[PDB]
Amino acid sequence: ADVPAGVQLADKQTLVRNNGSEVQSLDPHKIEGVPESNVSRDLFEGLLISDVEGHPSPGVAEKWENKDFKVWTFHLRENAKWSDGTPVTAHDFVYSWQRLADPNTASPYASYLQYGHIANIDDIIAGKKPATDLGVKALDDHTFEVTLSEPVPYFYKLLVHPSVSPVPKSAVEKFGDKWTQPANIVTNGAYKLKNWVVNERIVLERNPQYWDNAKTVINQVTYLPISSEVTDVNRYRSGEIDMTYNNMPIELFQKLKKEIPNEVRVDPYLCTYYYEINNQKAPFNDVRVRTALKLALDRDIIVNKVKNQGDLPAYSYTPPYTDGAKLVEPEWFKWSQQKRNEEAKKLLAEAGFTADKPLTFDLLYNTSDLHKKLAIAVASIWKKNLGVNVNLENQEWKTFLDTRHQGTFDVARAGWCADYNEPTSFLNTMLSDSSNNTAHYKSPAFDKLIADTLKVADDTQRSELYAKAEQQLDKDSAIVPVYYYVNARLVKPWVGGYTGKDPLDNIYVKNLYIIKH
Repeated sequence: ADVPAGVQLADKQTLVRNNGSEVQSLDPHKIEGVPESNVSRDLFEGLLISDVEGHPSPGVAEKWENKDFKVWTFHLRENAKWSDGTPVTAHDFVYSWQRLADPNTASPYASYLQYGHIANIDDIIAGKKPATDLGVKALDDHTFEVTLSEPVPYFYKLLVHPSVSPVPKSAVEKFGDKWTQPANIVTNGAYKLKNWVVNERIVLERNPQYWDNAKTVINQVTYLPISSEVTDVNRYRSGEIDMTYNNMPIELFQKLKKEIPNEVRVDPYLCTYYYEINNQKAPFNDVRVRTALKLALDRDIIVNKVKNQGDLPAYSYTPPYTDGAKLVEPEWFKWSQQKRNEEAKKLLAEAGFTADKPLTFDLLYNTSDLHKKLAIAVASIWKKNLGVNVNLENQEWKTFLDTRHQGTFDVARAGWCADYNEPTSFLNTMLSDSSNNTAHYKSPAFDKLIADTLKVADDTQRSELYAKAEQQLDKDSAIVPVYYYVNARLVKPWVGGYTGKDPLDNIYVKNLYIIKH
């Protein structure tokens, strides 16, 4: 943390943050969501980290170079250590990236190594080559060298993500799936795990071995798992919580902007809220059905009337303000809702559905006040505009994500946030073979457009290709885009160091501080 000259620090440097739900895991190779990553950034540090404004910056690597954007060499700082005092080395990175690639680990982010195009990853994921063939090596204890199969000028931007953080081999091998318990875990970020009570709290304490420990100010941070945005706001206003999670309740938000304006933080955020259709399950394998659902949803009602929190109606997967996005707004988005409704009714009528044999399906969402209220609104809208019936189903976060990977669903409430600011952070998740493809969308045309982006050495050709890949996704109605999120949350006046400038919202508690109050 960089405490401004003249700020008076509180005697007690503790923080309580709501984290939206109980985490899937604390193992960097078993996680894929925002709540998981929130805790992961305090505990495990990779090659690079985001600074307080989101810029990729030195993490365990103090400096790095690249040869033709294909061979990347990372110089690890000599004093990077784990919480047990042992050195973090390039061997840790070699083991960890191999463990991420290994199919036996079954990471949801195994494809992150495909997104960076590390040599031999496709064969490794497919079981054709052992994980030890991955294009990574330790040239010495403080030098990690990554070899890619093609030039990737933005490669280093990927490296702030939890999936490419180091994990301690000795703890993993000795304790298996209990390596992350407080008595066994070993961490290399600013914090260490103190307590973990499922569905109650995660408590982290400063890690004195952290190389940058002298600049850490907060001594203890607690992450809560509250999925009700109403309860989060209530426990923030009671004094328990210092920073809510960044999902705001429809019940209270308008009142909050009038009651505590300065605490309501609203900043750009590279995330898209959408309804994820399971493209492999009939009748959702029919484009007419998916297009009808996409067109009949009234984004103006949802975004401006039922939610009204500053979000922008969406017509694509990649947010249009992602660095490198130059998207073509489709003609259907400019039409009137009535015109979209008739086209939708027409397509479902064409698909075989009638008043006596209507389309009925499930709408799965993770337990939440906000998602439940939006799903009820969406159900009413679809009922009124298209005559379809939906059965709402809530599931807790960890179970919800497993369901989407299993494909045991029809339509699911979804949100994707960028992991690095470049359109492929979104687009790569729709590749046929992506470990993140919960839409179960498989388009050889889409795959080809993205493969072609690194075969050119020009930004304009790349942007044009991303635009066409989005048009392909749209023509197939792989998803139902709803809105581009804003990052809205409450933060107490005494929490310093939170700019809201990072569109990825990669917060590190090591950068915050509590002002005397």
